[PDB]
Amino acid sequence: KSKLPKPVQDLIKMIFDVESMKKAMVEYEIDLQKMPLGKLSKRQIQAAYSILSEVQQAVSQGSSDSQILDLSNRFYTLIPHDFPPLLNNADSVQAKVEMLDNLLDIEVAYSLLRGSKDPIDVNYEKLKTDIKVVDRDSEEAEIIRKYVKNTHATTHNAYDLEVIDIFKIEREGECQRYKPFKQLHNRRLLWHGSRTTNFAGILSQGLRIAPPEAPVTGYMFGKGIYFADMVSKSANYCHTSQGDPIGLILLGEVALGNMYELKHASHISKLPKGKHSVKGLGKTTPDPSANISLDGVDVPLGTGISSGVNDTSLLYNEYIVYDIAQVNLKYLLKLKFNFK
Ligand SMILES: O=C(c1cc(Cc2n[nH]c(=O)c3ccccc23)ccc1F)N1CCN(C(=O)C2CC2)CC1
Repeated sequence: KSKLPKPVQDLIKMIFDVESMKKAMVEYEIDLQKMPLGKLSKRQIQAAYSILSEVQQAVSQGSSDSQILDLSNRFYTLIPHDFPPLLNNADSVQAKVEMLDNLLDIEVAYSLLRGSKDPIDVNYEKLKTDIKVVDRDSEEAEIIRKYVKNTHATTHNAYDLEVIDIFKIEREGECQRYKPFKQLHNRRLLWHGSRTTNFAGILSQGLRIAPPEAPVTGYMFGKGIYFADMVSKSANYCHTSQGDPIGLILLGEVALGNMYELKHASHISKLPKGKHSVKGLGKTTPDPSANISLDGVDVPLGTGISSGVNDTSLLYNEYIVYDIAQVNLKYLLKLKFNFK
C-alpha cells in the first residue's frame, strides 16, 4: 500500500488514466480499431510530423495537387483516422500538428506505464519529479490563488476557476540544467496549460521543443515553449468538458531575458542576437502596477487592463523561449472549471 498523500495519489491516477488517453485520441478522430493505444509509436508520430513538414513545403513551393494528395494519403496511412480531409493548407496542417503534439505525449505516458511495491508508488517514480502538496494557508498558496482570480480574462467568461490542490514540483536534473540561465534578467512565473493526458510526458521529460520533424510553420511563433500570463488563456488548453471538469496547469519560472516583441505570426527557428524570448502582444495585458515577487521570480498577478496596442493578432499576451534550459517547473495546480 502506497505512502504518498491522497491529493498526490489522485494526481498520479489522473495522469496515468488509460481511459482519458483513449478519450483524447477519439476527440482527435483517430481510428482506435486500426490503431489502438498499444500500437502507438514514437517514430510513427515522428514520421507523421515529417509528412506534415513535407506538406507545408509542397504547398509553399509550387507542387502538383497530385503531389500534396499523395503526401496527404501517406499521413492517413501512417495515422489511421475515422470521420478524409485533404492536407493542402496551413489550417489543415495546424490541426494535424496539434493532434500529433497530443499523440507524442500520450505515447510517452503509455511507454512509461507499460514498462513488489504499490503500482501508484511505481508510476510516481517513473515521473522522476518530486511532488509535494503546498499547504492552503502558506504565502505560496496566497500568491498562486490571487494570480488565478485576477488574470482570468473577461472574454473567457464561459467558466470560473476553483483551486483544488497546489503542488510544488521538482523535476530531476532541471535545476542543474537551469543553472546557466539561473543568472538571466527578466524572470517570470508563467502559466502552461495542457491536457491531463500530456502531464506524464511533461513531468518525466519536462517541457520540450517539438520534434525536429515538426514543421516550424505549425506553431504561431515557431518551435518554442509557450506560456501565458492570463490563467484562462492556458486553462482553455486543458480542454475540460463535463465528463471531466477538472484540468491541470503548470507554473514555470521562465528566463525571458530580452523579449523580441511581435504582434503577428513568426515561424522562427532561432532568436535574433540580443534576444532570449518572444512576447506576442495582446490587446489586454495584466496590469504591471500590481506585480509581485516570489522566490526571485516576478509574478504578473495584476488585473487585465488594455496594453494600448490595437493592430495585433492576439487578444492576450504569450511568451516563447527556444531553449529547454530556460524553464524551471515550479508548481502543478489541479483546477475545477465551473461552466455557465
Ligand atoms: O509549448 C508548446 C506549444 C503550445 C501551444 C498551445 C498552448 N498551450 N498551453 C499554453 O499554456 C499556451 C499559452 C500561450 C500560447 C499557447 C499555449 C502552441 C504552440 C506550442 F508550441 N509546445 C507544443 C510543441 N511541443 C512539444 O513538445 C510537442 C509534443 C511534441 C513543445 C511544447
